[PDB]
Amino acid sequence: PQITLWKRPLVTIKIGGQLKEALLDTGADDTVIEEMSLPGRWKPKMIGGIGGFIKVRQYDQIIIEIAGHKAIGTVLVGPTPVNIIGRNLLTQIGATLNF
Amino acid sequence: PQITLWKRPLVTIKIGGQLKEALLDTGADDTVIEEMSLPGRWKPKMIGGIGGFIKVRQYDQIIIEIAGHKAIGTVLVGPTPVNIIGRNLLTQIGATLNF
Ligand SMILES: CC(C)c1nc(CN(C)C(=O)N[C@H](C(=O)N[C@@H](Cc2ccccc2)C[C@H](O)[C@H](Cc2ccccc2)NC(=O)OCc2cncs2)C(C)C)cs1
Ligand code: NA
Ligand code: NA
Repeated sequence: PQITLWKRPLVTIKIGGQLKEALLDTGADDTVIEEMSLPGRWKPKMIGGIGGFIKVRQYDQIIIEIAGHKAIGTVLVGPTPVNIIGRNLLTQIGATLNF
Repeated sequence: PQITLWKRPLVTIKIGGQLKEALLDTGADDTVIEEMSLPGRWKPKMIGGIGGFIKVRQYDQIIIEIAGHKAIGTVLVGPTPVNIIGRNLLTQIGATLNF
């Protein structure tokens, strides 16, 4: 598919047995998901955005479907106002930026 | 070009006649450049993301070249951690996401 950028590039994702909306974000190294009760072990992490750092929980080998494309990798869970799909997962679904 | 996402999608920009490196960022509504001297009039604004808000200088109708492509639009200047080209200018250069 092709997604234009006139509006936020939001797609449906499936994670943890739940459907959510998330932003395909070429400017994010990592994938940040809103607070959700994922099972199993995690590692504390802090990640930085434009206004400073927040605390998140790092979960590895998490299965996530992005716009119908299966992916598996690390997901950072914490208090974000928007779910962000970063390059660690965008590469797995073969996403490019084109102009 | 077609840009893949195994590395950050950094390109060279020209702004105010000066070369800089910036990130092509589909998860950003706006374009935010590090503190610099820039010709044009500006007004104070705040912009937010992960971590909260920062104070910036809003410059409208600024000429910028992004990887060799021309855009003319709003540039926010302030203490961003990285130079970000957001959707307001990615649309101008005809960028899309594809997978
Ligand atoms: C839900 C609602 C609040 C929203 N508002 C928006 C519109 N807004 C404010 C933004 O687009 N704001 C932008 C932004 O930070 N976007 C973000 C998504 C977001 C949006 C709103 C609230 C929280 C996160 C998404 C952006 O790709 C930023 C860009 C960035 C890159 C490196 C360093 C600093 C920043 N990426 C990150 O947040 O993580 C970046 C990581 C840091 N180092 C490597 S990757 C820019 C202005 C920079 C979208 S959703
Ligand atoms: Na959708
Ligand atoms: Na860095």
